[PDB]
Amino acid sequence: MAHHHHHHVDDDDKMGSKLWNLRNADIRAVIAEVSRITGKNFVIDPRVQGKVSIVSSTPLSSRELYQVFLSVLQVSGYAAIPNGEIIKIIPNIDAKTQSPDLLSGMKSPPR
Repeated sequence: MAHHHHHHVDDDDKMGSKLWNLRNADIRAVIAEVSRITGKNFVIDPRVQGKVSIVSSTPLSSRELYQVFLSVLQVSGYAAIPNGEIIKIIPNIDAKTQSPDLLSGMKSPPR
């Protein structure tokens, strides 16, 4: 009615989607934080330990969020590698792919 100001950054204003401005917390807290909304399965390598804070533009949807999680890892020194239905987050600074010893096939000797 009167005193038309409204000059405060107090209003977060959830525009039908979740705003993401997190503060440096444990990486696995955030990997659970993202899976909480995304509904996705994650596999965290024991070497994945550090601080992560997802800060992004206006409210993010489930997929939108997950896309920023992929970026926050790259800043953190980690990466998410989808292993089928489960996504594995590992330290890309140490391991990006790491071809396993089970890459020799089946090896079927003729005799």
